[PDB]
Order: sequence, then C-alpha cells, then structure tokens
Amino acid sequence: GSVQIVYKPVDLSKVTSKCGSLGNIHHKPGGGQVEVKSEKLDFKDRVQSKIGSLDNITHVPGGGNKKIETHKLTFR
Amino acid sequence: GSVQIVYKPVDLSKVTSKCGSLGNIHHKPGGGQVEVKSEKLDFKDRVQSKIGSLDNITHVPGGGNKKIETHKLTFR
Amino acid sequence: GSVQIVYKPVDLSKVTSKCGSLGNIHHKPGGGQVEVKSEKLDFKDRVQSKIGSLDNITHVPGGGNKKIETHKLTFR
Amino acid sequence: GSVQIVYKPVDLSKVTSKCGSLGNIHHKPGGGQVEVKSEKLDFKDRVQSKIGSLDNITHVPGGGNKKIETHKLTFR
Amino acid sequence: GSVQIVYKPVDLSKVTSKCGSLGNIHHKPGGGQVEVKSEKLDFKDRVQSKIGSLDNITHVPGGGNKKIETHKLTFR
Amino acid sequence: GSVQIVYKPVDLSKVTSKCGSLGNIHHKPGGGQVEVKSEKLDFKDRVQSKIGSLDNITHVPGGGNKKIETHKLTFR
Repeated sequence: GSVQIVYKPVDLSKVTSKCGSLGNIHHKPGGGQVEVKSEKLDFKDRVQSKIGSLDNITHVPGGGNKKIETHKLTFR
Repeated sequence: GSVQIVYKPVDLSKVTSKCGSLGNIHHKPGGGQVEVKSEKLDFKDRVQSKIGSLDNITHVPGGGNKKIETHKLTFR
Repeated sequence: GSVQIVYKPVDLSKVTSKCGSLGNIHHKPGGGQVEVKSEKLDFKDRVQSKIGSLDNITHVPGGGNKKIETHKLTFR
Repeated sequence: GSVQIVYKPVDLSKVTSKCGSLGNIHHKPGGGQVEVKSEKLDFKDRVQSKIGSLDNITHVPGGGNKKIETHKLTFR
Repeated sequence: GSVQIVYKPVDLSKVTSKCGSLGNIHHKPGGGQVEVKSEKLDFKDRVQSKIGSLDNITHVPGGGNKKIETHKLTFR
Repeated sequence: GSVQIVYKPVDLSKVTSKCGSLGNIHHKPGGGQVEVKSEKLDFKDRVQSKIGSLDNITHVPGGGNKKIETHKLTFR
C-alpha cells in the first residue's frame, strides 16, 4: 500500500547571446612615401567630409534571453 | 499505506548576455614619410569634417535577461 | 499511514549581463617623418572639426536582469 | 671668385623588422556532445603525451637592423 | 674670393625591431556537454603529460638595432 | 678672402626595439556541462603533469640598441 514519489529534474542548460560588432577592425589609412605633398581643402555651404576617419556605430535592441520554467507536482 | 514525496528539482543553469561593441579596434591613420608637407584647410558656413578621427557609438536597449520560475507541490 | 513531504528545490543558477563598449580601442593618429611641415586651418561660421580625436559614446538602457521565483507547498 | 658649398643630405628612411610568430592561433579541442564518457589512461616507462595542449615555441636570433652612414666633405 | 661652407645633413630616419611571439593566442580546450563523465589517469615511471595546457616559449637573442654614423668636414 | 663654416648637422632619428612575448594570450580550459563527473588521478615515480595550466617563458638576450656617432671639424 506504500507510495514513493521522487521529483528531481536537473537543469544544467547554458543559454548565451553575443550581439553587435564582434569582429576586430584594423584601419591603416595613408602612411605613403612622397617628396613634396600639398593638400588644399576649401569647403563651403553644407559640406560633410571624412578623411581616413573610422566610424563604428552599434545598435542592439535584441540579444535578450528569456527563460520560463514551471514545475507542478499534484498528489490526489 | 505510508506516502513519501521528495521534491528536489535542481537548477544549475547559466544564462549569459554580451551585447554591444565587443571586437577590438585598431586605427593608425597617417604616419607617412614626406620631405615638404603643406596643408591648407579653409572651412566656411556649415562644415562637418573628420580627419583621422575615431568615433565609436554603442546603444544597447536590449541584452536583458528574464528568468521566471514557479514551483508548486499540492497534497490533497 | 504516515506521510513525509521533503521540499528542497536547489537554485545554483548564474545569470550574467555585460552590455556596452566591451572591445579594446587603440587609436594612434599621425607620428610620421617630415622635413618641413606647414598647416593652416581657417575655420569660420558653423564649423565642426575632428582631427585625430577619439569619441566613445555608450548608452545602455538595457542589460538589466529580472528574476521571479515562486514556491508553493499546500497540504489539505 | 667666391665659392659656396651647401651640404644638406636628408635621411627620411624607415627600416622595420617584424620576426617570429606573427599570425593569430585559435585552438578549440574537444567540446562535443556525449551521454556516457569513460576515459582510461595508463602510461608507464618513458611516455610523452599531449592531449588538446598548445605548444608555441619561437626563436629569433635574426631580425636585427644594421645602419652604417658616412658623411665626408673635404675642401682643398 | 670669400668661401662659405654650410654643413647641415639632417637625419629623420626611423629604425624599428619587433621580435618574438607577436600574434594573439586563443586556447579554449574542453567545454563539452556530457551526462556521465569518468576519467581514470594512472601514470608511472618517467611520464610527461600535457592535458589542455598552454606552453608559450620565446627566445630573442636577435632583434637588436645598430647605428653607426660618422661626419667629417676638413678644410685645408 | 673671408671664410664662414657653419657645422649644424641635425639628428631627429628614432631607434626602437620591442622584443619577447608581445601578443595577447587567452586560455579558457574546461567550463563544460556535466551531470556526474568523476576524476581519479594516480601518479607515481617521476611524473610531470600539466592540466589546464599556462606556462609563458620569455628569454631576451638581444633587443639592445647601439648608437655610435662621431663629429670631426678640422681647420688647417
């Protein structure tokens, strides 16, 4: 007439998220050999300019982890 | 006619988030060899300029971890 | 007719969040070899300029961890 | 009958040596999925063993830079 | 009949040595998923063993820079 | 019949040595998921063992910089 219930679920899970700019960036602009160098820049009236610049923009609205777990034991 | 209930669920789980600018940045602009260098910059009236600059912008609205767990044992 | 209930759930879990600018930045602008260097900058009337500068902007509205756990044992 | 001698040699040279282990190494041994794993290692009498190990040996007797320069101006 | 000697050699040179273990090492041994793991190691009588170890050995007898420069002006 | 000697050699040179273990090391042994783990190690009579260890040995007899410079002006 005896009853034994053993309820021992084991959770060893690993959940991992890596999101955004993961790779390495190497930027080496210019660095040449020249005898005489003359640079004349004349910018007027709404000019946007990038010369050898590095712009790294990262947006991560995601990459979130959600874990929901329910355990129910009902006896009689 | 006896009853034994053992309720021993084990949670050993690992939940991880890494979000944003993870990679390494190496920016080495200019650095050449020149005998005579002359630079003339003349900027007027709404100019935006970047010369050898590094701009790193990171937004992380995400990357959050949510864990919901419920345990219920009911006897009669 | 005796009853034994043992309620020993174990939580050993690890929840981790790392959000924002995680990668290393190396910025080394200029450092060239030059005999005679001349630079003239003439900026007027709403100029924004960046020369060999480093801007790092990090916004983290996210990365927050939320843990909800409920334990209920009911007898008769 | 006057004499003018201008001795102005200019050296803007760049000499670089990069020697040894330059490349990146990524070693990720094992890390599989198995239900039951049994490993029995029995080593006796002069045994050398490497299991998932990384050995990086670098010898650089070279890579040295030698620069010899002589300037001689003789007048009468 | 007057004499003018101007002796102005200019050295702007760059001499660089980078020698040895320059590259990055990433070693990530093991880290699998297993239900039951049993390891028995029995080592006797002159055993050398490496398991998931990293050994990085660098010798640099070289990489030295040597610069010899001589300037001579002789008048009569 | 007058004489002018101007002796103004200029040295702006750069001599640089970086020798040894320059690269970054990342060693992350183990860190797996296991339900039951049993490890039995039995070592006797001259056993050398490395398990997940990091050994970095650097010898730099070299990398030394030597600069010899001589200036001689002789008049009559």
